[PDB]
Amino acid sequence: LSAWTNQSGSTLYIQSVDPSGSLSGYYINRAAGYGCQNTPYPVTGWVYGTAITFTVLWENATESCNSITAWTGFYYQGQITTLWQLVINGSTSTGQIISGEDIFKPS
Amino acid sequence: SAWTNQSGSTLYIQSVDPSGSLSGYYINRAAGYGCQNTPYPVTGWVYGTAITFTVLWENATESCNSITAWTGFYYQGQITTLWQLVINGSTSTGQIISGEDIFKPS
Repeated sequence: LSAWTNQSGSTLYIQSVDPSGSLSGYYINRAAGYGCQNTPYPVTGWVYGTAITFTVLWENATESCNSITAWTGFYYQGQITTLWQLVINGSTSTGQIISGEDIFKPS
Repeated sequence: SAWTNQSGSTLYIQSVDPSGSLSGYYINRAAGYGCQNTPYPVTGWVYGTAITFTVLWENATESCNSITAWTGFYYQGQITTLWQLVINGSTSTGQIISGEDIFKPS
């Protein structure tokens, strides 16, 4: 499979991209200061030429962080540059949606 | 379940796995945009009131060479979301287009 590590040490493990552009994978979070680190969380999304989206549910057999992330970005010059948005369960305001930028390189 | 936003676009959720895995189609009716009136594939996650979904702007009818991802929550009978749209062949995060959609039941 096709592994991509960001500036924070987290890795996207792509298992499959169908001819439809449907992506399936798993993701290990190693970002400082976050729960749900060091264990697999499921991935879904889309691949369309150099454009990509993917989204991780922060629940697996062992740990839950009660939330989801969606990444949106693009493949250029051997890296996937992404903007991500993180929404917590029970949220009442878009002001509570946390955001940032991730750069993934092959690993 | 069907959800229509302020621009008249509808998210058609067909299933939610026990794992929270979301599957459906989406019909874009947003003025000024291509890929209107035809169903696009949806994947995503639900976690209590938290929702992400992503639409590939490719089908057999019309292609717009791009993908949108919505991140949002269910609150007071509506889904409030921020979305990000990335175009095939992009070279800067400046080319990513963004906004807010509010979805109510249809």
